[PDB]
Amino acid sequence: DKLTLWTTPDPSPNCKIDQDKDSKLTFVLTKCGSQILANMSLLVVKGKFSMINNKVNGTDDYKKFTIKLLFDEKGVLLKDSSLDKEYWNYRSNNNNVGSAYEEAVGFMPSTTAYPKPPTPPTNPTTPLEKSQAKNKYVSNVYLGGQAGNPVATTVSFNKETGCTYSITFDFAWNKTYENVQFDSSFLTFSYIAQE
Amino acid sequence: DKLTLWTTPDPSPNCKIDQDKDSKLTFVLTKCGSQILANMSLLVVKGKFSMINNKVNGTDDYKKFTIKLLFDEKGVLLKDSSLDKEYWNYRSNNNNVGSAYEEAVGFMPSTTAYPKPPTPPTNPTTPLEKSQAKNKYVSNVYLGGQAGNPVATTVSFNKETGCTYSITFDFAWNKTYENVQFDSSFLTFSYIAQE
Amino acid sequence: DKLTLWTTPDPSPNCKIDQDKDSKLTFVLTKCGSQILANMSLLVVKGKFSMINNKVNGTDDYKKFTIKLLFDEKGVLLKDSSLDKEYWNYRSNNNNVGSAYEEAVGFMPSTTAYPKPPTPPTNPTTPLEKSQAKNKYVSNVYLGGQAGNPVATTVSFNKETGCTYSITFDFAWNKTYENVQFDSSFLTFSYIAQE
Repeated sequence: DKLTLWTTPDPSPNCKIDQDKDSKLTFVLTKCGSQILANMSLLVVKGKFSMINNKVNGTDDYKKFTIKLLFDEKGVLLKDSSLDKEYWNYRSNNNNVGSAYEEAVGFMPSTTAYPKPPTPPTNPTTPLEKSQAKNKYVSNVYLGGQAGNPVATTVSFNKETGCTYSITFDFAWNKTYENVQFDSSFLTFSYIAQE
Repeated sequence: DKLTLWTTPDPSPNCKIDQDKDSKLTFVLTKCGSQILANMSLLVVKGKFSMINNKVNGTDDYKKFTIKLLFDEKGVLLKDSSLDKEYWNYRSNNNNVGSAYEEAVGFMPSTTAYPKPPTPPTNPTTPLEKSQAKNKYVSNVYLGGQAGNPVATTVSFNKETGCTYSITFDFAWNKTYENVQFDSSFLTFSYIAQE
Repeated sequence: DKLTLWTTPDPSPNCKIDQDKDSKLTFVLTKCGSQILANMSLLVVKGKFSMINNKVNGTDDYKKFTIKLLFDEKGVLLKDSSLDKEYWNYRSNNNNVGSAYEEAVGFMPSTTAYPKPPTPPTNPTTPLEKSQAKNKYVSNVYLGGQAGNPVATTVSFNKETGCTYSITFDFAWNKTYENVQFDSSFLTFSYIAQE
């Protein structure tokens, strides 16, 4: 088989935030049985977040954006994802000139560990019987790889509607950045796999 | 064998902070030879930390709590842990209707890498010859999965006295939370295994 | 083979920041195919950062330092690294009284994922076509394992000149520490491997 499903190395951009080939997403999933081991970088090369300036454009919509990975019931990427299908496959093996095939359910984030979330009660004083938060990793990345340029990053599992599985990346910051390209330090986490 | 030792999926709560079935701890250990790969979520469903309000209860004891995993010399959970033994076993395999057995030493945190810590010198100006900190991962979780609701989380290895190995989770915050359920984003780290 | 390449357990110090045996670096690499799984602790036992006091020594050079791992084209440590070669090998196996040998290319950080970085344009307004940040994990450690004692830590891949591969650890803080030994909580991340 192959145990690593990733963003094939091409010099080309492969991702759309607002416009086609906005961005070059690096994303690597390596399977350790029950946990998938994730690593991700993001470079946005044109559009609103290549060179950010919030002194100029300070409205909320210029300080957050989202990226969506959307899979079918067999773990194949759907057209409507942010990531272009052509740049997403397993690593080498008998998948070198076997080219873009799939099944990949063992790389999907468990619908048991990460279910469709319930509807939060009417009263927020009322405590939950089951978790709204448990499908989110909330961490940071650093633009330019500089400690001074944080971007709050929320990875969320199986919360999108297009699909059967989903990995969603929601970035957002408060710092009023002045001329700073969105070019991220990498983020590493792990998640519970389906089978 | 099985390589993943975890909190069996049950809708039921499985953990005690102050009272029996206070809390529903999700905790997954996946073994990659020398490193154990950990993932953890926490939902507290009744007690002091289901709905936190520190405008009402502002004393130090309402802004910190602890969870303890305690193992014997073979890597079996002891009764006195926060986590209920009945909800802790390997993942499926020949352990589906083989039910709660164990040995699990390869999932234990190394007593060589994480020893009983020495006694810190009389003078704190005096520098150490061996580490007090090296058995702690110190990170955060996010209540509601919201960047604005951090909780400082200190995972500590083999520091408890009941036992032969130990994984301890010490949560604590300064934010004066007003009506906020302790429902955590997940935390991922790795640790050095025994054998 | 062996899948874990690490800092052999010895009570002795094994690392040089400014002077020989300054420091006792714990560092463990465990290979999961395409990703290397890293874990690191640091104790500095003499020199400037055993007992830090920035009320006394407040200049920039007393609030940052660096550690370098430098490998040849086969993944062998070079003399000039911060880490002493004698304390760095695979874990047991047929490498117990086979002693210090190597090849270890599969533990090296990919020169495809982590290349020699390009030269940042003349104008910083000009947006990049390829990433300057993508070879850095930027995170923290906690001196004494205390949430109140952060140290910003930047792990950087293949940026040094002595060598063919490199893992570099750049620590730095703003807090004016008063009498606090540099004794770190551990840091865990993963990185993309070569082959």
